[PDB]
Amino acid sequence: ITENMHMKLYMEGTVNNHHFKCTSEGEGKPYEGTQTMRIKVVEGGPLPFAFDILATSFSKTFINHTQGIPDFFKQSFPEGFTWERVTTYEDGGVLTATQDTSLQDGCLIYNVKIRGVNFPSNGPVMQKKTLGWEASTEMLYPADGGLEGRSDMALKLVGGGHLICNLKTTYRSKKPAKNLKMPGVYYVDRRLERIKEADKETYVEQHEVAVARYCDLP
Repeated sequence: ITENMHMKLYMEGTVNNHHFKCTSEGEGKPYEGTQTMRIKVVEGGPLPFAFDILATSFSKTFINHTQGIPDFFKQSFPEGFTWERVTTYEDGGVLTATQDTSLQDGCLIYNVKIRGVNFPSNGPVMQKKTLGWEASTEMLYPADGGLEGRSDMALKLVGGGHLICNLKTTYRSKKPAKNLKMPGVYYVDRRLERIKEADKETYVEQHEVAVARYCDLP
């Protein structure tokens, strides 16, 4: 795991009985928590749903773990790790995602599968009325020799409001427990910004900055 790393991603899934597929490539600085991802919809494009709901399904290795906080993600290599997530929108939609992360010849390989159901046909997501995410904080705590994450996020809406969702994630290392220095309870602050898009969201460029921390309060 080096100062500059590349990544290839592979996504496929169904949102409201709408099948799609994506690929992407990107590079970032794993230790400064920055990363960039250039994505294509290679099937099912253009998508009938806001592309913003797939944003979080595109990289746990690019999180700055300062304060010598034990990095569960960088330690998991070369075996890699997996994550699972159920995202729950306050308006009904539910998006489950299962992901595999492997290192292949100095290159991170992501394999993502998505399944979203019960998204309201008149809501901002299916009407494509969304404008990107606000920054967010995730809280990670050890559980079952792995990590769990909890997060709330706010999706800016067209016309002013926010649509809120809640994230439940599970991170599992493929590396044996004994090799892993497990972290305490900690928090990730991050900001995910859409930097570019074209062709009705069949091309998107994403950037993310992500910094870890304990609580600095007394």
